[PDB]
Amino acid sequence: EEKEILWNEAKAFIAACYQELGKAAEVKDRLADIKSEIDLTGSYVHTKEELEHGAKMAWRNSNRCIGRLFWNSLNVIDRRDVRTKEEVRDALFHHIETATNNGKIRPTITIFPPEEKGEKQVEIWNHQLIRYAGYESDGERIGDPASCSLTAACEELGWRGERTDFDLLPLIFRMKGDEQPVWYELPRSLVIEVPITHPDIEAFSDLELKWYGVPIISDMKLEVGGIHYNAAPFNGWYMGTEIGARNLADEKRYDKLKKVASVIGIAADYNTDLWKDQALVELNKAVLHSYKKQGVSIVDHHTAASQFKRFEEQAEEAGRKLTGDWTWLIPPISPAATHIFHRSYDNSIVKPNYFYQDKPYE
Amino acid sequence: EEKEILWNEAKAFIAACYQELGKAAEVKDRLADIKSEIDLTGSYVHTKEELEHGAKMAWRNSNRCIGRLFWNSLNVIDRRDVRTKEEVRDALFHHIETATNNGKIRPTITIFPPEEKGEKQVEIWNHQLIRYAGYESDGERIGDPASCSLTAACEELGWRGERTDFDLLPLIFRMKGDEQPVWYELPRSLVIEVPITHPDIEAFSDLELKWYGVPIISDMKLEVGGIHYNAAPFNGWYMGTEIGARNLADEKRYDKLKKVASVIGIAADYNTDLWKDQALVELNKAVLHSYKKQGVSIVDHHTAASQFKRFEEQAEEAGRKLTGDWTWLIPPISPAATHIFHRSYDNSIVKPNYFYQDKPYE
Ligand code: HEM
Ligand code: HEM
Ligand SMILES: Nc1ccc2ccc(CNCCc3cccc(F)c3)cc2n1
Ligand SMILES: Nc1ccc2ccc(CNCCc3cccc(F)c3)cc2n1
Ligand SMILES: C[C@H](O)[C@H](O)[C@H]1CNc2nc(N)[nH]c(=O)c2N1
Ligand SMILES: C[C@H](O)[C@H](O)[C@H]1CNc2nc(N)[nH]c(=O)c2N1
Ligand SMILES: [Cl-]
Ligand SMILES: [Cl-]
Repeated sequence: EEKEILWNEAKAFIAACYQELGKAAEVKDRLADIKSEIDLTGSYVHTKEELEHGAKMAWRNSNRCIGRLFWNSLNVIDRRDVRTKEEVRDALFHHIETATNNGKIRPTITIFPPEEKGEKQVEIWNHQLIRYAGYESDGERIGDPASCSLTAACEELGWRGERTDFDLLPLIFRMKGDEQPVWYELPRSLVIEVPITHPDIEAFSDLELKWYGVPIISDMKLEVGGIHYNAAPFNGWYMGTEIGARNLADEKRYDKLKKVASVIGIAADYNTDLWKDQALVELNKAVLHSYKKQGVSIVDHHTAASQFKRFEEQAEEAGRKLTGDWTWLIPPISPAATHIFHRSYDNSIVKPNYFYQDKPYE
Repeated sequence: EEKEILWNEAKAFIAACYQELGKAAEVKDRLADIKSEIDLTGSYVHTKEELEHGAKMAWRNSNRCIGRLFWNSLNVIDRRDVRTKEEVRDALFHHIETATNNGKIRPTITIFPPEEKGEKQVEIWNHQLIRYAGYESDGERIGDPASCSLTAACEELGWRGERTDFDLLPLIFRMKGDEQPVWYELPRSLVIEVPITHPDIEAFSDLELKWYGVPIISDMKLEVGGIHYNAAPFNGWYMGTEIGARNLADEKRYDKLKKVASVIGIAADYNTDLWKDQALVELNKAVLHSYKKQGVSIVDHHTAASQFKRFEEQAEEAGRKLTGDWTWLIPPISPAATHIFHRSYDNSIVKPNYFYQDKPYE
């Protein structure tokens, strides 16, 4: 059954991929080669062209992603050759460097060897390569609550955080054959951070807020033609609301809205004053302003939605079905000011794609 | 088949309704009476108790409604007795008066005779009893674009609007047996309107914005135990975002955001300035402030969401399933600041309920 599942996905993917690459005539010979290889070995190996286009298709098919217009310019790094933890570490370090690109962020994915018999070759524990630690003890809350369980797992392994609100978590990953993951402190020279200031309100810097420049998601599985790349970190650049409306705003995250209201000089006493809404707007203006000022790529939600409209238009004229998750595509502020809010989307799952997978801690 | 459909819904409704009213023992005798009546007449007549509780249940089951906490205090007016257009007119006038209640809005429904053989007894053309007209000709846009087709239909019938941006549409409805609806101008003494001013920004009154006090939805069908009340206008009070984030903000409605930005003294040139977001917040603060100042009931979206949380809690402890439409329950501004955004809802349709129906014009 596993072999049949693999072969079916392989047939679907190779046909579609080669059609898009104008290589339709080669499909017949390639599929035969694949069928023999699966019969012989239980699996098959993608060509570099297949892997690159597959990672791109998977981004294109990500229903929840508003940034899909740029799917075809994804920078794919093939690291199926790594065998050692030093190599994995250095590949991760390299990804941070090349994706960051001095602030001019390059959308990038680094692809590690895939699962064999469902057996992982490399197992990355980080949610993102750059992420802040979180602590909770005796009612005391420090840093990012969403990082509490990973932080606790790191500290089991001999890591110790400084317990600022912005401790950088180490890289942590496990190799096939090892019972325990290893961890490495991030070289600070690789990590760009942005202090949050406001264009008009000088007092905003009193909050001493900051965020990291590049979100590099490292815990999703890339699936391409029935091959499972559980370890394949990728990045784009941030949409501002991700930071200003969620990471810094949510009560279960950094929960900064009351403090924002105070520094912008409004009362936080009455729902009818819409103080949360006003605070959200100013914090979000601050985030966009700060990233731009530092020369780190970012997009606002209006521009992002305009790009997504073009993605919809592009899909139609290319004759491809559009899929999307309305509930995630709408931005968490002024959603009705975007075209997204006013239409619907088919939420069917199409492969290649990126998928959630179980945490190895917890 | 129609009779079977009716009887099945009747059985389901009477059982549930009488359970809730502690009248479970009476179900057996009532259902027999109903079965005979359907056999004899093709239909059945609700008791006053059944009708009142049915209209309440239908509100409770409205998946898209954030205001459901107060479902049980709905004021039900039984007008199944009306036979003439003067009576219908006067009932509609009465509803406006009693619901308005000098600004202290009473949630109210007036129920007219139901469809017979799918044959309407009274057919109301208005979307709401109080609503502004809309005009479009030679590129010239006046009033509410969403009212353009009804406005045009009214003007076919000899009505003429003054062509201000806030012309009150007349009541328009058709009686069984008539080929044409009749229309009646609304007495202005019945209609409360609210001028939009801002608490801090004096210039806001330069926009000369206003809205009506009470939204009285008059084009949905109430269904109760297989009986179709196509004519049954109802009202609550507004949630502020309905006016400030949609009616006055949408590009296809009054489209006021650029003008709002100008009077609050910000540029409307760059997406990254989040000028639409800031304008939306101030316009919405203005709406809430204005209604409160005039003594007309209104709720903000934060308070409304807090009430809805209590509705969820109430449903659970009463042992009732909760149903909801996430995409409509989230407010169109700062949705992630409400608990609604962070959970999911079962969107199953449960009866009694309110339903859309085809427009008799267009
Ligand atoms: C280039 C800039 C990009 C922008 C501005 C962008 C924007 C976004 C945003 C705002 C989200 C919602 C995230 C959340 O609320 O947690 C998202 C989700 C997502 N994006 Fe993108 N994205 C970009 C690039 C990429 C790239 C390069 C990939 C992969 C190759 C990708 C795949 C996804 C996926 C899989 C999700 C869903 C994650 C989940 O379900 O939790 N995006 N994107
Ligand atoms: C008491 C104050 C009330 C508030 C604050 C409230 C709030 C809301 C809001 C904000 C909407 C969304 C409307 C839109 O975006 O177009 C809504 C929808 C709805 N409400 Fe309520 N509501 C209230 C009372 C009522 C009453 C009295 C009924 C009927 C008895 C009702 C039934 C509905 C229905 C059926 C919808 C869906 C309409 C549609 O699909 O277009 N509500 N409510
Ligand atoms: N700009 C982008 C691009 C791709 C992304 C892909 C994934 C994500 C994060 N999605 C999950 C966020 C999350 C999940 C669970 C807990 C939590 F705190 C936060 C953000 C992205 N941002
Ligand atoms: N406060 C309330 C309560 C109940 C409501 C019930 C219905 C509505 C309106 N829902 C449809 C609005 C609409 C539909 C179609 C076109 C349009 F311009 C506007 C608003 C309500 N507001
Ligand atoms: C938190 C919960 O999953 C919620 O229903 C969804 C709604 N839509 C979202 N949309 C985005 N972009 N990101 C999110 O985290 C969520 N959360
Ligand atoms: C306009 C379109 O129907 C859109 O998908 C929905 C989204 N959610 C909504 N929610 C509310 N409360 N009201 C609306 O008109 C809409 N519009
Ligand atoms: Cl993030
Ligand atoms: Cl309305």
